[PDB]
Amino acid sequence: DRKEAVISLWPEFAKAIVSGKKTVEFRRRIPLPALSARIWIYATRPVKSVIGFAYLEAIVQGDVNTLWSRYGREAFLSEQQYRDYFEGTEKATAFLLRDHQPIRPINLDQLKEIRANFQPPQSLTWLRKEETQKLVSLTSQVE
Repeated sequence: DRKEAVISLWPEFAKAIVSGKKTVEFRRRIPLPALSARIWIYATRPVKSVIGFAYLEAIVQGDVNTLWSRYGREAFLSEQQYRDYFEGTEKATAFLLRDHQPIRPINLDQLKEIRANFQPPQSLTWLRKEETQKLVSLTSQVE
C-alpha cells in the first residue's frame, strides 16, 4: 500500500503546489505512489514544514524534451531549472496533481514527534498508517 507519501520541495515550488499553480511535479527515478495517493508537501528551509497536500491523478513516464514541451507550463519551474534537474538523463517522470489543499503548517518538531528520526525526504517517504492518522489529526485551516 502506497496511498500516503511525503515529498520535499523548495518553498516557492511547495507553495505553488498547495495553491494549485503547480499541477505537474517532475522527478528523476522515484518510487511510484498508487493512483489517487495523497502527496504531502514538505517545504524546505526556511519554512521547514508540511504545508498541505495534493492527490496523484496520473503518472507520466517519458523523454525529457517532450515532457518539457507537454507539461512544463504546468510545472512552474523555469526551463533552465528543469534542464539542470534532468542533466545527464533523457528519461523523466511527471506526477500530475489535483485537489490541492493548503493547511496550517506542521513544523519539523511535530513531524519528529510523529516519527522520531523524520528527515525531509530526498525523493519520497511512505507514511505508515498510524503516522498518517497522527498527521491528519494535526491538520487545520490556514490562518
